[PDB]
Amino acid sequence: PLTALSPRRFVVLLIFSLYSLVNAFQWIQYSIISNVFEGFYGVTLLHIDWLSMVYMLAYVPLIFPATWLLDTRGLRLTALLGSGLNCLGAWIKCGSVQQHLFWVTMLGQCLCSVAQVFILGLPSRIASVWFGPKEVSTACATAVLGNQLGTAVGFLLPPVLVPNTQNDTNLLACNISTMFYGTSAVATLLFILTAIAFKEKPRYPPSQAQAALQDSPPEEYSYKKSIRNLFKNIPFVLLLITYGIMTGAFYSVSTLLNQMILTYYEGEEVNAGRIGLTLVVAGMVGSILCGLWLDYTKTYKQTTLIVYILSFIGMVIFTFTLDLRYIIIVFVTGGVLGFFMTGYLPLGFEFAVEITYPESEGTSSGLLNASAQIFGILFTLAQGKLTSDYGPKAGNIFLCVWMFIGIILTALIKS
Ligand SMILES: CC(C)CCC[C@@H](C)[C@H]1CC[C@H]2[C@@H]3CC=C4C[C@@H](OC(=O)CCC(=O)O)CC[C@]4(C)[C@H]3CC[C@]12C
Ligand SMILES: CC(C)CCC[C@@H](C)[C@H]1CC[C@H]2[C@@H]3CC=C4C[C@@H](OC(=O)CCC(=O)O)CC[C@]4(C)[C@H]3CC[C@]12C
Ligand SMILES: CC(C)CCC[C@@H](C)[C@H]1CC[C@H]2[C@@H]3CC=C4C[C@@H](OC(=O)CCC(=O)O)CC[C@]4(C)[C@H]3CC[C@]12C
Ligand SMILES: C[N+](C)(C)CCO
Repeated sequence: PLTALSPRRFVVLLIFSLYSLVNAFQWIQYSIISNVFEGFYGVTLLHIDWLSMVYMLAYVPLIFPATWLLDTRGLRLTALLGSGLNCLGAWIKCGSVQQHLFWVTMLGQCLCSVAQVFILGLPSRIASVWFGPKEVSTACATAVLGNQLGTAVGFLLPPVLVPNTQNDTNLLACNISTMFYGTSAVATLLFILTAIAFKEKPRYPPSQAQAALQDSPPEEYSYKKSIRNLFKNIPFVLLLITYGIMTGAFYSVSTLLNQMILTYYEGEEVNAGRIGLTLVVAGMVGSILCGLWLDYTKTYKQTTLIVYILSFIGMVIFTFTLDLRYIIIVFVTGGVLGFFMTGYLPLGFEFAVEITYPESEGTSSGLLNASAQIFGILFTLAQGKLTSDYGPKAGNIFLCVWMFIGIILTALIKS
């Protein structure tokens, strides 16, 4: 066949990497300053925990219908739906600047959650469709890095944008409205860019594989059968459990970092945001380094076990060092912990893709993400309860025990 590369692909990626960013910024914006919103709305921290967890709750059941819609309708419809849903959720958030309108913020968060189901699975498909064989890996990696950067921006900005001025309600409302207006304007702009430039497919397949895929007639795939076949493979089940445990621990830590820091350090929301940003940035660095190191080594189990062990060590040291009352210690421990845990995720995802090579990669990715969402919900609930009742240390020890169980499971994996 005939294959060629078009410049538009870059734009198609860039816009995505932008509107996948904003969604991430909206996932944690409430959690990082959860105390401020708790004071403003007169609600409990469980409300902010649910604001964080609605992403997982919505993603869990809608992953497979979204995959079917993407496979049948195409990429353009999925991108349009994601961008429009994100923009609409932000606009709904704009109308939630009243102390008695928490439900409006909840509705906006639900809309962003529904957008996430379309947003999350895009990277691999966009990279395959629009980029060549020597750039597909780079395109997917930079898309995931854009999502991670959005998470980091959500960690960093809100603490500074909205100071905890509980004394005056007008100033807090003004700051919240300003943040919501900025986010909604950015989301609407990115939706306009997606509607204008996000083409369904390039004129020529970027690579021979994409040309063959286009030439080959579409064939229906039974997602239920694929899931049933995948569940048979015990090693895949173990890898799924371990990846879910790791991702859920990361999500719970991200959600409850504000509470953990506020328990010991008072009036340090900006420092908490900086700690989260350092954690996520070190996570990206570790992800890149681990990906390249895995590509060079060709070993999929020893690296996974070592990374899991180091992540558990980081979690334990963070737990036993957070109470020392030194912010530098918290910065360092969070940085190393995030490095290890966030670098684990790409390794586990690639291992799952490789081990299940006969099976469809999309179904495996969807199952991995669903397990991560469920584990994150459970871990966030348990750790929040423990922190509220017994303090951060109890929930941190619970997470450490879960990480040790994950190490055991990873050791039991065979391949
Ligand atoms: C990781 C462990 C602890 C939990 C794993 C749970 C999964 C087995 C769940 C999570 C999401 C579920 C899915 C959520 C939504 C749907 C769509 C649903 O669609 C229909 O009702 C029509 C299907 C058809 O077209 O035949 C079918 C079941 C399915 C795939 C579910 C099958 C079971 C899944 C994969
Ligand atoms: C559209 C899709 C994404 C699903 C949307 C589901 C949410 C709207 C639901 C799921 C779980 C619900 C929460 C489950 C439990 C609680 C605790 C509940 O707390 C109490 O009743 C006691 C409060 C106190 O301690 O004073 C308040 C409602 C809330 C936050 C619920 C609010 C609505 C939530 C977030
Ligand atoms: C695989 C799953 C099912 C394991 C679940 C285990 C949990 C039930 C464990 C994990 C961490 C434990 C907690 C770790 C630390 C403490 C502090 C402990 O504090 C005390 O009152 C005694 C010690 C002291 O004096 O400080 C009370 C029990 C508690 C909350 C533990 C209760 C039981 C927990 C939640
Ligand atoms: C993918 N996020 C980290 C943005 C949300 C998880 O529920």
